[PDB]
Amino acid sequence: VLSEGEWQLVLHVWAKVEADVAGHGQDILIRLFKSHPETLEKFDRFKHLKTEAEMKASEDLKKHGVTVLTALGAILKKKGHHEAELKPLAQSHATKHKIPIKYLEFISEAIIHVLHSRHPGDFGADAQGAMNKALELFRKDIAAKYKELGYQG
Ligand code: HEM
Repeated sequence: VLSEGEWQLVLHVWAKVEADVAGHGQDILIRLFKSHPETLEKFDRFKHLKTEAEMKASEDLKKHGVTVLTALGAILKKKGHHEAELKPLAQSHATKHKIPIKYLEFISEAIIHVLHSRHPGDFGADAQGAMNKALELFRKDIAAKYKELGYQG
């Protein structure tokens, strides 16, 4: 678990993301899709995309990015008390979307990359560590629901 001081560093860095949710969301998805191409194949909605230029021009992609980051931001602000908001996402991703837990690890690495590139010399190592912990908490809990259903993969 995180300490109050660590949760503060997490929510403080999330304030930068909320200033431009659509922007940070577009950068995250593209970094994920370009770095791990297998993840894009999981989206029937976006699989027609082939180049970064095409991904950059898609308004629908940004629309879903905002949907995703909005849901994530709501979870982080619960400071660990996310049981209710994590259940439906675990059910939908494990059984309907067929998303491996490993992909959750990928998306977590994409967030740290975006924050550093977009905020040069403004994303501290202390904050990076706090964000790491919050994301690992989220993952551990997700995997617990996945295992229950019979997935966890
Ligand atoms: C921080 C990570 C994640 C969050 C908070 C998140 C959140 C969401 C939300 C809110 C939706 C909307 C309704 C639903 O639950 O089905 C959704 C849909 C979906 N998610 Fe995620 N997701 C995450 C990671 C992933 C990853 C890693 C993949 C794939 C590699 C993925 C694939 C999908 C797909 C395929 C859908 C439906 C897209 C569509 O056709 O509209 N998600 N996700």
